[PDB]
Amino acid sequence: LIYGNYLHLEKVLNAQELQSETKGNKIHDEHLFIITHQAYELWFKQILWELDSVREIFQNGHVRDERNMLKVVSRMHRVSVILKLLVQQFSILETMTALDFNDFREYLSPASGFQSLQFRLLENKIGVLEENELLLKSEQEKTLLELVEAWLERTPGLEPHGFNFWGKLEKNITRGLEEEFIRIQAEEKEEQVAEFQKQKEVLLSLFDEKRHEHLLSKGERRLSYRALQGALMIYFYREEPRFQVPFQLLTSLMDIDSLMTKWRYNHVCMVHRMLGSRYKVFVDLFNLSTYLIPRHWIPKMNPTIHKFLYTAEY
Amino acid sequence: LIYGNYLHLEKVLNAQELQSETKGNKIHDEHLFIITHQAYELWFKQILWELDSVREIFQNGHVRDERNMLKVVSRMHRVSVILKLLVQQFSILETMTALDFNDFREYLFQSLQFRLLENKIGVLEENELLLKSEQEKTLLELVEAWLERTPGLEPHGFNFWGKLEKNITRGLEEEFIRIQAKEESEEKEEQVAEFQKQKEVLLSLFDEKRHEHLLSKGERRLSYRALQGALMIYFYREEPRFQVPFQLLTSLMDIDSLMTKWRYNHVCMVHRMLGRYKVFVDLFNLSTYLIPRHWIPKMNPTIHKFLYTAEY
Amino acid sequence: LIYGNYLHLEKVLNAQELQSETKGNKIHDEHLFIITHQAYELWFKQILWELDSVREIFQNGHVRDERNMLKVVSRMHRVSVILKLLVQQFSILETMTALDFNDFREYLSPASGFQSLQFRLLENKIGVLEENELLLKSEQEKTLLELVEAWLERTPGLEPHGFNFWGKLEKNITRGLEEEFIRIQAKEESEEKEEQVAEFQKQKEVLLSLFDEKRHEHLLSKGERRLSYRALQGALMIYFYREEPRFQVPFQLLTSLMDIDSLMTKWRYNHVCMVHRMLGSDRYKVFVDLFNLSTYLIPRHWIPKMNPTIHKFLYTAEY
Amino acid sequence: LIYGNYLHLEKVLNAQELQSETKGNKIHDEHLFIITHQAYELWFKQILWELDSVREIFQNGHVRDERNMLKVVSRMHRVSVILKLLVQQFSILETMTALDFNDFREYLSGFQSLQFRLLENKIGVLEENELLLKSEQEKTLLELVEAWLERTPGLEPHGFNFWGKLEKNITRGLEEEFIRIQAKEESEEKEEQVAEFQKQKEVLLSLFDEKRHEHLLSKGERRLSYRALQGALMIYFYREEPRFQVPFQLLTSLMDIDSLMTKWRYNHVCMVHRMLGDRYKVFVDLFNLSTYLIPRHWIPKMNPTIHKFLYTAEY
Ligand SMILES: CCOC(=O)c1c(OC)nc2n(c1=O)CCC[C@H]2N(C(=O)Nc1ccccc1C(C)C)[C@@H](C)c1ccccc1
Ligand SMILES: CCOC(=O)c1c(OC)nc2n(c1=O)CCC[C@H]2N(C(=O)Nc1ccccc1C(C)C)[C@@H](C)c1ccccc1
Ligand SMILES: CCOC(=O)c1c(OC)nc2n(c1=O)CCC[C@H]2N(C(=O)Nc1ccccc1C(C)C)[C@@H](C)c1ccccc1
Ligand SMILES: CCOC(=O)c1c(OC)nc2n(c1=O)CCC[C@H]2N(C(=O)Nc1ccccc1C(C)C)[C@@H](C)c1ccccc1
Ligand SMILES: C[C@](N)(Cc1c[nH]c2ccccc12)C(=O)O
Ligand SMILES: C[C@](N)(Cc1c[nH]c2ccccc12)C(=O)O
Ligand SMILES: C[C@](N)(Cc1c[nH]c2ccccc12)C(=O)O
Ligand SMILES: C[C@](N)(Cc1c[nH]c2ccccc12)C(=O)O
Repeated sequence: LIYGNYLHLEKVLNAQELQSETKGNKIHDEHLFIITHQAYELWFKQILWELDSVREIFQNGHVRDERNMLKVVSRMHRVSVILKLLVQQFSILETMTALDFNDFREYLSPASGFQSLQFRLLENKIGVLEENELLLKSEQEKTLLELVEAWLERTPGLEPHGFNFWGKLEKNITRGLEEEFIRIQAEEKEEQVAEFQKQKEVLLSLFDEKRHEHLLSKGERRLSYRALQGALMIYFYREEPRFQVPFQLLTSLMDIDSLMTKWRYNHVCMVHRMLGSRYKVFVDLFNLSTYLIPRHWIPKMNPTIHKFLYTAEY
Repeated sequence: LIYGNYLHLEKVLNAQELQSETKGNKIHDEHLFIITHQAYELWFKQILWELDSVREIFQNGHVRDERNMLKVVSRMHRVSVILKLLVQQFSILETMTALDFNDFREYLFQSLQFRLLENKIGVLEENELLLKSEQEKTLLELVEAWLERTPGLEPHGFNFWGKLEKNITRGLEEEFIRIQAKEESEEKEEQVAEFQKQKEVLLSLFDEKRHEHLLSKGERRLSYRALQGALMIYFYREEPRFQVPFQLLTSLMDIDSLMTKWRYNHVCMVHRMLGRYKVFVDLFNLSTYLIPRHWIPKMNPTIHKFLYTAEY
Repeated sequence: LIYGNYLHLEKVLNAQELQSETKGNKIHDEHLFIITHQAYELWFKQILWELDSVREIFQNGHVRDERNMLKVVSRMHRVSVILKLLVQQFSILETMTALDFNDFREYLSPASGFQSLQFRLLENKIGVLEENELLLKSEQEKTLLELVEAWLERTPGLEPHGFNFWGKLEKNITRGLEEEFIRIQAKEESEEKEEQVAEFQKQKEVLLSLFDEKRHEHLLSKGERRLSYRALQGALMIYFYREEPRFQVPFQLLTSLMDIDSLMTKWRYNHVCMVHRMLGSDRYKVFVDLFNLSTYLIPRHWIPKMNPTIHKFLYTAEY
Repeated sequence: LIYGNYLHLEKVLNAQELQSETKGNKIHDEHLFIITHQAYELWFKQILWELDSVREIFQNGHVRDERNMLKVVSRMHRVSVILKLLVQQFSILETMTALDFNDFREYLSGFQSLQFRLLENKIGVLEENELLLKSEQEKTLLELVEAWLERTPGLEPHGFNFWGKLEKNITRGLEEEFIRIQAKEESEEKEEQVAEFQKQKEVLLSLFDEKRHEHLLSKGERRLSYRALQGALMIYFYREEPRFQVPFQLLTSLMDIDSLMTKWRYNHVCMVHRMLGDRYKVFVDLFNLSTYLIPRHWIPKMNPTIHKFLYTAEY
């Protein structure tokens, strides 16, 4: 095979038509503007390729066979590696001064008229709240959030008739807080009762299903109450073999959120720089990470009974 | 204008034909392999765009009007910023394990744009483009000609090389006297060797015949007069006329460091999947010349107006 | 000299006292937390070293000798290189999970009680709106913004008796806009003509606002402007004539100043995210005027032309 | 607690004594030189902190309880993340021109980093001297990883017998290839594929020559033992099987650390030459096993009804 024919460089390297050169006088920096956007769109296509493949593994049921956890986590890690390079790619646009941009700015019609289809498809496919047919599919089809929520709802250890994680956790937090109240009641004392009455209210709020449902309606929550429990199960028992790679998956999901927001931040700054001057899908994963529960209150697991913690399924 | 029509996304986003999917069974990682190479080639086209424009400014004589120094230095800096991102772009190929590569390896070269870039900088139908890059004036040759016209070299005027030679000679004689006076010791017996080595190196700078010999052996690239112009820019870099030209010599060295770092990363990735060439060596060499700042010939503002007066 | 003695490694490498190990049981990740903060503080000390030296060059008058422009621009570039590494340094804290942080979180007393003195000194020295004595000096002494403002007020070409840049610019913008109004009113009464009069009446109001000194003074009181009206003109002079030899390196300095603002804000953004991640969840731009002047839609053909036979200042440097 | 007291900023921020300012006239860039080296040394201390903790987990036997695999892999990943930042930290020294360095070069006389040497020794690269003697004598990360690879499940000849099954499959697969090639008509493609086969066969069959591996280990060309080599290759081919997913990430981390240490060494040599005018790869065996052209259909198949070790963890 010929290198250029394999990469279809006759299409890729023949798609740089300068609008300044077309509509009048050529402006040198417009070529940088065109290539940078083409480079972003090539990487958006790759991020969609990796995202749809991971979505397929969940949707078609392959994620149930736990041999595919390495491939899901690996591909989610690749998405964040690509996103890290896209955040670094802003440094190239920084080399184009605002004064030079205003030279070719006239040939770019209204700026509030350009919108990336692939970026919108990517946001929709993750779960952010002819070309229109593709957009209608991205909004209708199962998002990476919905597919991760369904999988979190099936987390081992949640079943009330088995391990009953939420029941044990609630009882342990209640019994642990009673010991704390006793220890405190036995200026420093008057201040520690306020620090306790605040920690108690926060910890017990986790067991209020009606408050979670209210927050889901207000847009402050995305995951269902059962998916929230499955994620918290993976968090506290992350060292247990069955939850080690699933813990890396929850981490990757949060990383992709941090990087998409960091990219969005960089983008807004570049837009405000050239034209003159919430989005976290996995907020629940960030929120569960910020729960002050002592490791000694986490329900202890018996290896003689709870074989699920160290036995994998296909 | 429509965004996708402006970027010609109908060509760009419809050029990913997987050879595994075509010749049999689709291998997922092959899409990453295709996009990464297409991304490199888009940036190679940009580096050639910036390089040819800078080359044009020198070749057509616009570089003589010093208003274009900001544009040359700015564009050379941009090339290094793109090269920095291309070195980082190797991390994406690293996400493809060697074992996954062997799955699509059965269905699988030389980059024309990379070769055109190397040729255009001065590294020692598609073939017509290659023949032009080898024949046309390189960025090194164009920079050499411009360095040959550096103000202050003229023997009838500032005579930089004459003043510098006398100052280095008189300064080294003081050093020999200062060392031979020190008491016979281990420090004195060692500093005579450190002096006889520094003297041989410093005085070699004024041997034009040795420079010409080294140019033939490939050890030097710039002419003896271009070498003097570059060293003039180095020592008088704080003088207004040489501030932006100093940044240009720095950018040229940066591009060499980054091309070599890219080449290093490339070789490692090739050896990972399938189991010197510094154009501006003279700019690196002149940066490593141990000359005390008090030996640099001083310049009088009443006589040497060239140091603070620009030309168009 | 001995390597460790030169770097004072007996002080540097003997300053890692884990509070978890001290007050109870050792938590491994607390060492990463301590070293990362010590690394940030070493770079903050370096940024203050470079910043104070640049501030000294302006304040002591050395910036008047234009041989020091390469050294000012070089050091401002270094500050942004250090800041870029500090933004990348957040990736190391990302390696510490929130769950691991909660293990040593108890030994760190109230978080709303820790404050970096050096970060505050750095913000004050740039111009962001015994240890307290150092802070009092940073707030009282001349900021990098005030020192850059004074230098911008002396930009060649502003003098009304000489080049008179603001006068020429105002006349050219006024005469150019009148031709635009005539060109638009000549076009046949259509949807394109009725829409271009709105695009013109908006561009005219924006362009002519640049010559309203009373509006600039009003915006300076509201905090929307930082530079004086004359410093604003000096910066715009450097912008339009940036290719002229005398303004090439000063243009790079205005660019560095804006870069430092973008990077300080990008660092602040990264910091807030890391704080919200571990403890549960244009104002700070000193050089806003430099960003604003970059966004002024003036056609290059309206920029007052310069005669080399008369305007020798554009290509002749001063000491 | 006070922020500066917690970080001991009275030691950290009061350790910058410029030798140019001390021995005569202050050279501004010397402060950058001192802080950059102090920043490297702070990160070297952190890399040693993470490395010793991982080494302890192996040496004291905690690595046998597989609940600690997340903590080993996580910490090895952290070392690479710090090393990535140290490679980026060279860009700061690049802001100091060679000409500016020669201004303070006279006050610097030869120096050697003890922590860098301790780090190289602790990974397994082939009063302060007491610390160096301990790093050379104590078990390296390579030796501790080798011992753990020697106990990889599936190697046991009485059980799964990975090496036996693999050898038979490679032998039978190569015979099919020889037959398939010799059948092809005498052509330029046929005359070239016999050379490509005789080279691939010699390479693949060399993997089962224990005497050649022992000889290469003595010549320094190999680091891991023959059994550790088999355990690593077992983790490679069965990386998708639950028990080998996290151990595969560990072998990847170990190779990453080698790639990054080499990239750091490259950057260092360039910066040294700029201011003053497979050998070091500890895990060469992990890189070598990654470059073994074996078709996935020749990998011995595993039965879940019999081979419960692939999906059952141990404590
Ligand atoms: C949040 C997803 O962003 C979009 O869908 C989007 C968009 O799509 C191509 N184009 C733009 N905006 C957008 O919100 C804001 C006005 C500016 C415009 N541009 C961008 O930002 N390009 C841009 C810049 C940096 C990084 C990435 C992009 C694109 C790919 C989003 C270019 C097209 C432009 C700049 C200046 C004048 C005229 C056009
Ligand atoms: C010094 C200029 O390099 C070349 O001209 C060149 C080249 O051009 C496209 N392609 C290759 N080599 C080369 O020397 C060496 C063998 C490997 C091959 N590949 C590369 O390296 N791609 C590559 C990798 C990383 C970064 C950049 C490239 C290309 C763009 C040079 C891809 C095509 C490949 C990989 C594996 C199997 C088959 C093909
Ligand atoms: C805008 C300037 O920032 C400060 O002056 C400042 C500060 O100074 C040391 N320390 C903190 N905050 C601050 O606003 C917010 C609460 C958290 C706290 N921490 C930080 O952010 N460290 C931090 C993190 C990343 C990067 C840099 C820093 C410091 C050097 C600012 C550490 C001390 C911490 C974390 C968690 C619990 C307890 C303490
Ligand atoms: C392979 C492990 O390297 C060393 O142990 C080592 C060393 O230790 C501190 N110092 C040096 N060399 C070394 O081989 C080579 C000569 C140069 C010297 N320097 C360095 O490289 N610093 C350096 C530079 C960049 C990154 C890291 C370092 C140190 C921390 C290794 C500084 C001390 C220096 C520069 C110029 C003149 C005098 C001294
Ligand atoms: C067999 C299973 N993979 C079980 C499962 C569901 N959610 C999980 C989270 C972590 C670990 C396992 C699970 C499945 O039902 O998909
Ligand atoms: C007028 C001029 N630009 C002079 C020139 C040549 N080489 C230089 C190096 C540095 C500074 C100036 C020059 C020219 O002849 O091109
Ligand atoms: C001699 C001078 N450096 C002139 C000056 C002031 N501001 C400037 C801006 C750009 C260029 C020059 C200046 C001085 O008075 O400081
Ligand atoms: C119980 C065990 N961790 C078994 C073991 C050894 N090496 C391994 C490699 C991959 C997976 C498991 C192992 C041990 O003996 O340490």
